[PDB]
Amino acid sequence: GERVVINISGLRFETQLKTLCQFPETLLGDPKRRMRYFDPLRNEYFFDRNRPSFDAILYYYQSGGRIRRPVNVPIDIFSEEIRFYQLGEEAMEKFREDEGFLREEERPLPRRDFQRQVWLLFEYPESSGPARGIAIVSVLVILISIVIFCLETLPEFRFSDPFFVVETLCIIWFSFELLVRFFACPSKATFSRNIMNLIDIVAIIPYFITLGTELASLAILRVIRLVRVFRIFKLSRHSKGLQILGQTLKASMRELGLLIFFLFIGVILFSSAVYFAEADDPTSHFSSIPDAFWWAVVTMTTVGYGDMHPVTIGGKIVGSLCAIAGVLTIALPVPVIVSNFNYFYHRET
Amino acid sequence: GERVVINISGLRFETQLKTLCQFPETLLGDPKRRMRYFDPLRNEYFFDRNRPSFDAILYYYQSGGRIRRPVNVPIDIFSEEIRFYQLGEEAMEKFREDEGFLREEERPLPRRDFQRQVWLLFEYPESSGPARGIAIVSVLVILISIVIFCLETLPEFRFSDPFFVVETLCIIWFSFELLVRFFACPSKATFSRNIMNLIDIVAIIPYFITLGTELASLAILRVIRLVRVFRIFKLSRHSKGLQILGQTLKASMRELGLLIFFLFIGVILFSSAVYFAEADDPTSHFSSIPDAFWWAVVTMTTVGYGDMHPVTIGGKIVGSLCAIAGVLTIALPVPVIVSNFNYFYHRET
Amino acid sequence: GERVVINISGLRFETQLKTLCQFPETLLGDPKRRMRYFDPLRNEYFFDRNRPSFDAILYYYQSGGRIRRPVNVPIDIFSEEIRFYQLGEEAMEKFREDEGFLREEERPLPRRDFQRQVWLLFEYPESSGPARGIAIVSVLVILISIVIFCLETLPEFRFSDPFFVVETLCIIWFSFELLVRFFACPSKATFSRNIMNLIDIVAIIPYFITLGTELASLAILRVIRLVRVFRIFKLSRHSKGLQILGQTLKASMRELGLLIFFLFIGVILFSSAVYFAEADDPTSHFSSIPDAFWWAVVTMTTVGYGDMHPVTIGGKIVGSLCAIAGVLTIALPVPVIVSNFNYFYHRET
Amino acid sequence: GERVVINISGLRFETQLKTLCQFPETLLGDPKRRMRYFDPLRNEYFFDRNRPSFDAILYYYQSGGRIRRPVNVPIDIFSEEIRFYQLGEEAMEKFREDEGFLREEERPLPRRDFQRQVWLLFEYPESSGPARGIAIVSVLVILISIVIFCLETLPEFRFSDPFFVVETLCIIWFSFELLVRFFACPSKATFSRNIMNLIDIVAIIPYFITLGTELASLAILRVIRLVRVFRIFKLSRHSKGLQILGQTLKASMRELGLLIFFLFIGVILFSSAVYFAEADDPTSHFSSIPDAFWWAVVTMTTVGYGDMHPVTIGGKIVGSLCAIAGVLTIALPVPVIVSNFNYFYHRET
Ligand SMILES: [K+]
Ligand SMILES: [K+]
Ligand SMILES: [K+]
Ligand SMILES: [K+]
Repeated sequence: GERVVINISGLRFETQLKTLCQFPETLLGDPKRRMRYFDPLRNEYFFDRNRPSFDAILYYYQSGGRIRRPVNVPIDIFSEEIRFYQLGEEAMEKFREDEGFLREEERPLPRRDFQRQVWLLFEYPESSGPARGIAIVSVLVILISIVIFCLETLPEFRFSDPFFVVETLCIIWFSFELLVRFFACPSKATFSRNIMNLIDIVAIIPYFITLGTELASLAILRVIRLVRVFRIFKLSRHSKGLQILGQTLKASMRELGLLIFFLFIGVILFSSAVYFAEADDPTSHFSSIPDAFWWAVVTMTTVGYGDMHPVTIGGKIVGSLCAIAGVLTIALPVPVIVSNFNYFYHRET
Repeated sequence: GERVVINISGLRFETQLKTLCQFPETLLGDPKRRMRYFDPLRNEYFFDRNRPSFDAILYYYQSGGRIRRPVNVPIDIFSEEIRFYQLGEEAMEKFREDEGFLREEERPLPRRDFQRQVWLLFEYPESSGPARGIAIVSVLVILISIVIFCLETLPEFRFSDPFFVVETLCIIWFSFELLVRFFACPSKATFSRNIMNLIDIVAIIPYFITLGTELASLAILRVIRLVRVFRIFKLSRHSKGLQILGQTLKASMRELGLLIFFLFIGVILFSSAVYFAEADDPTSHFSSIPDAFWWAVVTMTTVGYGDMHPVTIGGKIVGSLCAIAGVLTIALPVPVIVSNFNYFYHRET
Repeated sequence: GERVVINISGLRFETQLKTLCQFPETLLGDPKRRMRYFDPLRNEYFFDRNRPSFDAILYYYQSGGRIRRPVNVPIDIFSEEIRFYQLGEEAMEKFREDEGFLREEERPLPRRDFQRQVWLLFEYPESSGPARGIAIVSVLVILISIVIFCLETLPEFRFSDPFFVVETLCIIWFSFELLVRFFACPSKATFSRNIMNLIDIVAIIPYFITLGTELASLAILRVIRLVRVFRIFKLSRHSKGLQILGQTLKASMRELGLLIFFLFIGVILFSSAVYFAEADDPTSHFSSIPDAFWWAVVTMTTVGYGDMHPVTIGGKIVGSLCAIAGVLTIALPVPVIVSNFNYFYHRET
Repeated sequence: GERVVINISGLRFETQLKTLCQFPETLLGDPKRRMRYFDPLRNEYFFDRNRPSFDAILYYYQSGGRIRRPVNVPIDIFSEEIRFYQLGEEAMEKFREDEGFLREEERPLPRRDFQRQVWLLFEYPESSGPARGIAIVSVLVILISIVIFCLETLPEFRFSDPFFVVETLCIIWFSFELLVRFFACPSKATFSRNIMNLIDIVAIIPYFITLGTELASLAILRVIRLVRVFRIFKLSRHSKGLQILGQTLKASMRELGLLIFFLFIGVILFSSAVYFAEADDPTSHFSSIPDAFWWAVVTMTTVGYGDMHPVTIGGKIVGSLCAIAGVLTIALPVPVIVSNFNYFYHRET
């Protein structure tokens, strides 16, 4: 009913009393808090603050709580000017969600102290000196493990085996680390759904199941042997770029389906267009359409080994079209992935 | 003649009566609708609304209907503030056309009910459960058809033929689907000009004409056989990225002419510059200028099979220039295509 | 001395009389032109125009002539609002130079009429029907000429020669066209400095000098023969993308020097780093540092023919570094070239 | 206590006296300087200046010194309007640091004159004609030196050696130049920490140590011989793009660690996934996991020599995945490097 004139260094704003009456916990809400700024001479609440930012605040008061930072007032000034009018931590968290970078999560510390000290030791390498010692010994053990996996397959080589002893030491360290992390955890229920620990479990299961099978088929001699390579992803816990890549390959999971689907269409199109072109030629490298898949996938991605290439004046035309088509399809859903990685990289820094 | 002062929370706007008299169906147009906001004390129409957005509204009233959203007021607030002053659905559709994303099309439903129910069943997979069942069976039939086209050409293989029986089943399903879509259509005239149905017709004509020719030349044994591959594009009806790609390759049809023309110039330039360089050498792979086309098109697009490469200290210079020139020409009209795909992808989402 | 209050729909602007007295040919300059807008009631020049645009106009009046379009008011409104206050064609051309797209050039027409009619016939294909006929016959003659240059070098082939007769016809057409363009020109002095005509001269000189030499050395049998290929650039007069490419490769002539210099450094670095690595090996493909240039330039540009590749566990490391280095150097000065092409392409459209 | 109304051409700003009293050396600070603008009629300090820029100035006066250029007022106007109110060189340097391009460094000239003249002669080629003569002779000597390093290793060739005499002349010139730069320097302490002189020292040490060893092992016959190539980086002193590249490869040193780490993960993943796939095949090119590193690094970077490629229907699948994975990883940290180069290139121009 009563009009409140708010003189932001000359810029007058007029509002109804009810519009401020929405929030009785803000600076303009309580009559007593704002009464010091009242000037009897012109009956206007004199402020000397930033001008282009009070408009957003007033719209907040006039919209029930919505806050939109105008692009004119930079982030710092608008932060200072949302603090001054003391809209509250709720409004500030709302503005944080609107602008992005929602760093409102807090890592929960174990209930007791001893277990919490274990946690701060094994996790958060920067917490303590011994913590960073542990977190560097557990990256040297991983590098030793990778070297012993890659070096065990040499032709000169392939339980007195030194490589077996090194692998057993690596698994013992992995087990000890995982046991400390699971037992001394704040909650097993939250621990269970965590990729960085499912990886640590998957990188140790093959060794245990191998010992069980040997102590007591072709699947457990090739698939398990390959699964043993997942210890390369345990190098994500002690690294930062890898977590960014994992979050990128999780956010942009549809623009990888597009890349694979576009490749699958361009292979079935150009391989079938180059086989039917070489059909009469007796010198052709392509015996059938499913044979030219290996040519289309190394032409569209512009690798081009040269082991299989077209050999008629009609397969050369299709292989001129295939390179341009591969450039167009594999570079139409990659920039989306690169923009999502750029966002997931510059948010943290 | 009379000046109307409009106090947008202190920000006064003064306008002539004639300027509001243009539109007698808006909030400020009818005197009775706006009379509730009139304040006798200062003779100004008091509003408590968003300030930076009323300027665009006033310019609308002062320009005969033109609307331009100022970049200061975000889309949501400006939408709320074009609703409040009730400019009309016409102005709102105009603002939608100005900002982009013209989602004003409505799918026409068949006149009757039974035919409309058929339509909602075969089209719009999300409409009904059986609708999504049909729309997934018709993607499995397509995948079976592609597998039978790609697998019929194996050397071990090439009407008791199992592959013929599978292909006949696929064509019968395609025919049944197309017949349901054409008969139970809202309008055959609008149905005719639709790419996604011309594709469905082109992917079934070769089978019918083959049966006709066999039941009763070299063209119908190679060109038709190749045309049978167009069933890979029937996988666009049951997919979303493919429609985006088709619209991209339709919007940016000049920046593909540029890519093909730039390739055609760089081939005729560098192949003719590498043949004349290898002319005296007896070991050269290039016998003539039209022979070095197959080297220039696999060098400029940076595939490089190695089957044909230069062999003098003067063809090696031209093959050092060719790679850099191919990078420069094929990556000068591709970013336009990628920006048009980015627009056609982020409009829908 | 006297303050002029200018009420832009409530937004008052106050200025000195001297500030408007700078320009006695504008709307606010002449007292008689602006006197109709004077309102005796409040003594303020009432306007109902766009508000956010009059600030730029007032700054123009207060800065001696400088004009800067504020990013708030779109181009169309600001154009309308620079027309209304009738700042002049001079100010409008200044604003055109500030915003870009300086389309103020006008093609000069020949002094007389007959010669001007010839010009409108041979140039400006869209001017007349016969003009477009000529401009399409002169693109078919060019394509015939390219085909006869590329097809004369076939092994089966290489003055009763049909190819000679076709080439003579092409040169006769080129000569006739060039003669019409030079004679019936507005100015030979301006005609001389024009690339698109220097190209037309260079594509015809080799034929004349060949006839002179044959009618009456090794240089005139290879270099001139290669120079004959410049008729591919005569296809720029009858094309639009090619002119954009030529202007791109003229504007960004320093970011090609960077590409060539970066390649020249990475070749001299990695070829010298891979030769010294393979020195003891007897199976190496690299005999000397200037021999590994042909490997470094097909690795850094990621073509990779495979004709020359490293063969020790120390040349394989350098060839792992070479691919990543080539990606980093040849893709550090290419995006500048692509942005200059994007500007030179979207300016015209 | 007293309110100062500042009429920026109608736009009134009201401020406390204390807010201007912060800075007693600015235009509004001293009462005498601002008294000429005081108007007794309305008691407001009349200015006719740019309107959208005075808000930033007022916020400067109200924030203790902080300055943020609003994006509405272009750089030129805001520069003019920070000069007018004479905020000071300190504020102007602060605004320069805020906007970027901190060109506040000044090259220190030697204390005396003769030594300063030497400096202006050897450095700053544009200072003097003889200076540019020296700075071009020292780029021809470098090019001669590179040619003699690259040409000494030819098979036909490998102290009467002409190549030795040319190399000795080059080193003598390098020594003379370095001696002049170090002796006639403003400060040896600042001279020591400078990359462009450490390079000049490293490109001359190998020759001196070679003469010492020969005048009076395998390391000094290969590693030193390779180190002799660092004279290619002495071509950075007499070039501008190279300094930009060096600053790019210094600023973005983490997004190269990402490229190398992503390559190291994708090699250990796909090489181990293609070796285990080819294990039973007797025709495989991969004998062990550390052997397939040379395939993964020439597939992921899409070079693809063809010397080693997969040969089973299970290694071909992994080599279809490897090309797409290499495109995704090596093009996820390259655009950061390219944006840092774009910044370091367009700052100087
Ligand atoms: K390649
Ligand atoms: K290749
Ligand atoms: K190759
Ligand atoms: K490539």
